Amino acid sequence: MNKDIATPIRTKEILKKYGFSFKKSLGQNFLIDTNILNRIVDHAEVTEKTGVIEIGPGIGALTEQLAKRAKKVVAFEIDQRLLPILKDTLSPYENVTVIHQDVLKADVKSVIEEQFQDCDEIMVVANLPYYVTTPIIMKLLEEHLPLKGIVVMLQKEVAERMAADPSSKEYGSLSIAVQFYTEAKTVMIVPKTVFVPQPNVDSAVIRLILRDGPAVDVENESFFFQLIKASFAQRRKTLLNNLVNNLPEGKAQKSTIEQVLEETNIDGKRRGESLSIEEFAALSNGLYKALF
Ligand SMILES: C[S@@+](CC[C@H](N)C(=O)[O-])C[C@H]1O[C@@H](n2cnc3c(N)ncnc32)[C@H](O)[C@@H]1O
Repeated sequence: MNKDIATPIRTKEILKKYGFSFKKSLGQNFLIDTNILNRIVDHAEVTEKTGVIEIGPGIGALTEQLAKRAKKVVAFEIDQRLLPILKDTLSPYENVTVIHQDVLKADVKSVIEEQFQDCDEIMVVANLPYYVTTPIIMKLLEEHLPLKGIVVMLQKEVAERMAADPSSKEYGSLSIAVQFYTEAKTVMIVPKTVFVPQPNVDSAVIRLILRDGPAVDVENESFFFQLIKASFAQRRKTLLNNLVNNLPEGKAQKSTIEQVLEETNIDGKRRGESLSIEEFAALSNGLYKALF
């Protein structure tokens, strides 16, 4: 409780024992609020059922809280300087494995196979480094990993885009990408005062529950995502305009794109940002057949 890593004094004591200096280049902002940490663990429903992938353990503030509930925790940490610290701070916990490696170069599926054979369910729970929040989430989702869900702390503005409702000004290609694979919900907003050092931007905790199969039925995922990106490329322009200018087929096959919009009952004159994920799926299947 009060003796845990994540108290302001305890955190400082550790950092001082090792003379640790933060690297803003690695998004190092450590949690020093045990109620926040416990809250995150609650939102991830971590029990003895659960094997947990943690990204960016730091000096172990969240790791410790996860370790008390989970069957097993594996934590990827990029900073070699933290490794001896974690060995010390997490010495009371025998269910923790730290792997020294940038999560973006890891083969997470192999790690899951090797480490979590005895777990009923796998969660990702993490206070993410803000400089690569979106790459990390995209990697985890793109690779169809056998996860129940992902609960992470990240920039507020990023959570808001991930979880965006279609009426939200934050609705975008990122909303669609996340919501294709998951049900997304921003569950907490956290002040800057619960970290050391305090971050420059606001923070939030988002909860992503992996869907049993994709949200919509599309012929071709690759094509679907490129279409999404082309459609949102300029906020104020028509969907047609965006497609002509952003699909490489756009300026070669414009008439075919106009025919498909007509055939799928989607007014080109609407903005791309008006389209729901279902309309995007319909448009994508129609275009994929025509385009190819
Ligand atoms: C925001 S801090 C959070 C630390 C700790 N989880 C906490 O809440 O106190 C981010 C952590 O991610 C680590 N990190 C940064 N980039 C990384 C990457 N690509 N892969 C794995 N860890 C990374 C940092 O070294 C740092 O420990």
